[PDB]
Amino acid sequence: FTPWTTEEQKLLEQALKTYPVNTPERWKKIAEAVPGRTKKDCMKRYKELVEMVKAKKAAQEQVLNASRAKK
Repeated sequence: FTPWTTEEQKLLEQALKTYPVNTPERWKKIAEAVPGRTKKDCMKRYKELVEMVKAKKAAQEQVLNASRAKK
């Protein structure tokens, strides 16, 4: 078993946007899109992605707030 490799990860990246969370059969279709990786890994990974991009954008917005108005 390897880490999140460039191919298995990109198959996830596209499958997340091809099949939304609104689809109850999302990860079943992502099983066909992403072989050799389990759906629990695909869920955990996807969940990390959202938390990280939230933290970045929020921090960038605090830097924006600081440069927009002085304290």
